[PDB]
Amino acid sequence: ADNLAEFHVQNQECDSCHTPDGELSNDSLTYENTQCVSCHGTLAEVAETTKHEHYNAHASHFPGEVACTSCHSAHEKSMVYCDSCHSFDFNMPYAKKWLRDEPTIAELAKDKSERQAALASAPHDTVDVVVVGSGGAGFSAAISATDSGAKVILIEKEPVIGGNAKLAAGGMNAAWTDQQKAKKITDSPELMFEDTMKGGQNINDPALVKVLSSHSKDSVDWMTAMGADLTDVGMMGGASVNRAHRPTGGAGVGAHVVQVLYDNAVKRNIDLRMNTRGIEVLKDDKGTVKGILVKGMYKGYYWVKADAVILATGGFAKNNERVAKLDPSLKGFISTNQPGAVGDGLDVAENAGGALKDMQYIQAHPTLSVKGGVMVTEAVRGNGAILVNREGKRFVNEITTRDKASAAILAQTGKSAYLIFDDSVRKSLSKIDKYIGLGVAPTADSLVKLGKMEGIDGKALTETVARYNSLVSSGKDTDFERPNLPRALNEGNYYAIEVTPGVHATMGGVMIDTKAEVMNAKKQVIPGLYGAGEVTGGVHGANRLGGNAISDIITFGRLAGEEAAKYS
Ligand SMILES: Cc1cc2nc3c(=O)[nH]c(=O)nc-3n(C[C@H](O)[C@H](O)[C@@H](O)COP(=O)(O)OP(=O)(O)OC[C@H]3O[C@@H](n4cnc5c(N)ncnc54)[C@H](O)[C@@H]3O)c2cc1C
Ligand code: HEM
Ligand code: HEM
Ligand code: HEM
Ligand code: HEM
Ligand SMILES: O=C(O)/C=C/C(=O)O
Ligand code: NA
Repeated sequence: ADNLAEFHVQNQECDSCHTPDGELSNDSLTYENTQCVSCHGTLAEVAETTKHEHYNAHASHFPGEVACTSCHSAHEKSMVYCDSCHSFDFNMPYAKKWLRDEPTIAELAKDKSERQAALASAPHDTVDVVVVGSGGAGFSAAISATDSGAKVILIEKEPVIGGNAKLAAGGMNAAWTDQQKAKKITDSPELMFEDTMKGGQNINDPALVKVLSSHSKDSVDWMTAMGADLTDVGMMGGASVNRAHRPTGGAGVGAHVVQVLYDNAVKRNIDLRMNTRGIEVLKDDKGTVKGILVKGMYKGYYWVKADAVILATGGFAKNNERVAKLDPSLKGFISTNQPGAVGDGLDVAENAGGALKDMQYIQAHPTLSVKGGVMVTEAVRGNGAILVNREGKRFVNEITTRDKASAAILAQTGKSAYLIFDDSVRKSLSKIDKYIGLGVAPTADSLVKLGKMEGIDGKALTETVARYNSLVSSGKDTDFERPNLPRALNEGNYYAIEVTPGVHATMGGVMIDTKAEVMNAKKQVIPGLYGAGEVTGGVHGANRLGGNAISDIITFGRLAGEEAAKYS
């Protein structure tokens, strides 16, 4: 057969997958995926039949309920979603090579005829607020507006939920929490504010950083009340004390937080629509929001009538063409992001009158795996690992800010470096076992053997770790001034991960005030329009601190939903 439907119709009727009249149920293909499951079982049941030692197409780190049609189309060949970041040996029936080529908002102006027909029709739905984006900020806004009495519709352009938020690892920053007190840590919102402004080179808007520090504990409390585990508290770069909260044992914070938000949305019966892209914010004759035009992949264009729209579409770090026009030093670099993080949300905000700010400030994460092409958490360094070059020496304070750490690594021989750690560091952070499972953390029982395996001077490496452990014992790094030295690298076996910088976060975006309202270039509010999360600018200034984006998306998403519900 040439496609999956052709295979099935040799022995089945059309109504085995379709509704009685044949129309597609909705853009999430709810009815159709329910029929796949009726014969094959749930995704976890299918996964029992497709196990590999270290990977499985049907049992991954993605949260929520991943629809079968995310990867299996019926009437045409289709792509494996995991191929956008990995290259596992798969043999999916009727597959084609991964390729993402989404039309821009400007190119969609070519659908003049279909769009005018949709806008001439009745609105498909009439609600109070529409939220665009199913990342951490969007789910937070949808839940808080619903809890404040508003009727919401939440839309997502991709086939799966979570955006970049589901990939987060290192933690969520907050001060002075009950969780910090239980681990004997002393902190304050004032200290988090001061670290944040200094880390951003004082470019941040101080009123928005005051919202970030002062609401941080309340956001950790709100997530914990909904069922999240934020009890493990570690250190990230540029922080005075440990404040990055994540699950017990050092597991990833992102997939966990997104799964909690999704379960809480399902409990409240929130209308969530996949494969549905927001295209154009609609405004009335007085300049206030009246609704939004959307494009469903399977059902086409339609509009929703509403008093408020909350844009929560994330950043644009996957789009290297746009990144290079703003910061040419990052042209041609690989990215840590999901395939849809290209900035179309910024285009929608500008078309509605919103102004942008700080667009030139873009962050490279210092440690992407050279072998796997995926981000390696900064929590590996925070829990104790060091960085060495090909000559086997340390060369930088490993917990400095990301701008300085990326530059340092690029200055070394081969433009890459190695994370080095032992079993004491491995057992303190369970996320490290995920890098061992991916095959990007080679190990040996001596540093001479490990240096030979990877191309690092072995004698120098051995001497480097001995000296570092001596610095840890005395309490002061006289070589690179690293201010926190948590563990000596001397238990069990040794591990190396080859790393280099990659494009990771865009600190600029739509201009918002402290109530999350979007403003134009004259600094006037656009009534009914809100923004929250990485789509906004002014919170992180010239360099974001690790742990501060998960904090931002919960705080500003929650505030935007409450403000939009009150606006009504
Ligand atoms: C690998 C990785 C690890 C990270 N680790 C951490 C961590 O440990 N700590 C931390 O502080 N931050 C971390 N970050 C940053 C953090 O995950 C991001 O800032 C993300 O949390 C921002 O969330 P968001 O809700 O604004 O956007 P996202 O989570 O990116 O979600 C936005 C959603 O909007 C959808 N969308 C876009 N345009 C449209 C449209 N027109 N119509 C409909 N839907 C649309 C996108 O497809 C996406 O699903 C990490 C980022 C990455 C990529
Ligand atoms: C979009 C919906 C569905 C998806 C994604 C899906 C998935 C698949 C795939 C990937 C195959 C393997 C094809 C090949 O070997 O070339 C398959 C085969 C098969 N499917 Fe489906 N399926 C769907 C709907 C259904 C339904 C509704 C039924 C039953 C009424 C069904 C019953 C079967 C059977 C009997 C086989 C042959 C192998 C076996 O006996 O398990 N499928 N399906
Ligand atoms: C001869 C039998 C069938 C007929 C006549 C038929 C008809 C159609 C049509 C006309 C569409 C597009 C509708 C639109 O654009 O609005 C469609 C899409 C679709 N059909 Fe079928 N269908 C048949 C069998 C099946 C089978 C056996 C399956 C599943 C195994 C299936 C699953 C789907 C799905 C998931 C879609 C959405 C797009 C895609 O994945 O290709 N159909 N079908
Ligand atoms: C419940 C939802 C789904 C069903 C019922 C389904 C069905 C199937 C079936 C019947 C097979 C063939 C297994 C065999 O050889 O015995 C298969 C293979 C495969 N499917 Fe799915 N699928 C689902 C969701 C997905 C999703 C979401 C993805 C991608 C993330 C995916 C990607 C693949 C791949 C890559 C293979 C080949 C696996 C390998 O080579 O190890 N499927 N699927
Ligand atoms: C359904 C699709 C996918 C599958 C089956 C898959 C599979 C895996 C596997 C087997 C690992 C090693 C650790 C583990 O066993 O969980 C891993 C790690 C990782 N994957 Fe994926 N992956 C998928 C999609 C993606 C995509 C699209 C991205 C990036 C946007 C991504 C980003 C990462 C990262 C950053 C890691 C490092 C470890 C961690 O952060 O937990 N994955 N993945
Ligand atoms: O886990 C990391 O390294 C990412 C943290 C962040 O981008 O804030
Ligand atoms: Na931003």
